[PDB]
Amino acid sequence: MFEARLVQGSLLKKVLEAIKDLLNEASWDCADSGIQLQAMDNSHVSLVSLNLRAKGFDKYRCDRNLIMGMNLTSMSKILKCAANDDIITMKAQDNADTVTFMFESPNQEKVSDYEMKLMNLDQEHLGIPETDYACVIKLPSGEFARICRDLSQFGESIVIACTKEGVKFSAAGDIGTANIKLAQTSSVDKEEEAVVIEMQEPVTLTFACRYLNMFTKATPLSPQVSLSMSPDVPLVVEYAIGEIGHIRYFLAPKI
Repeated sequence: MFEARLVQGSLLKKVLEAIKDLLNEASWDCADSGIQLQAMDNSHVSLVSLNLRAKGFDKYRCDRNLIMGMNLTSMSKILKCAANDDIITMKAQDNADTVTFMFESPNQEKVSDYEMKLMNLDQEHLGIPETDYACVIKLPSGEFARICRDLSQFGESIVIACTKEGVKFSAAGDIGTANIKLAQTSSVDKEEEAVVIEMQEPVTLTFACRYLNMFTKATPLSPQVSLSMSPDVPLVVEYAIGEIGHIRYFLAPKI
């Protein structure tokens, strides 16, 4: 069968939040190193890619191989029934028509068990045409978040411009023009505090806003986030899921 058992249930839930509003139905691929999730959002613009590795679960086990076709909203109700010390455990038979999550408690003895129904899908693994991007920004995830939320009240679009020393976010509305600017981190300190740019040649791109705002759902997962940018190639917002893997959001520029 399949029995992936994470010590810190919270994690999975967080991940649900990071997707939930983007994708309304996903197939979790299970194999010997772990689960992997590939989907193109409701409106087919952004792309989610999720990895979760065997070594990170307290107990991993995929004998055979599973495309689990879980609907995400339903799954979100279920996780939402967990607590934050709750031991999740997805479980499934080989061609299981159902996946079971089963929550235990560390300092209690209630034992939840929710079985949800699995769906069939086609799975369109468009690759991540791997490039070495022109500019890698690392920055505080909650900073990036505060930024994205703020600048949405002006434009529908965000201009992200990096140079060797700083990154700049900019928005123009029928209301006002707005410019937020981060300089780079003197003395490479705590990542909650650290802006660090590896800068080959300057990049300046426009992105849509609702999408940044949804990618920033993933903010709790890591206190850091990392925008990799090159011209004409999509943009990668990458949150580390903290030692178990990570989630990448892919978005195309405009203009």
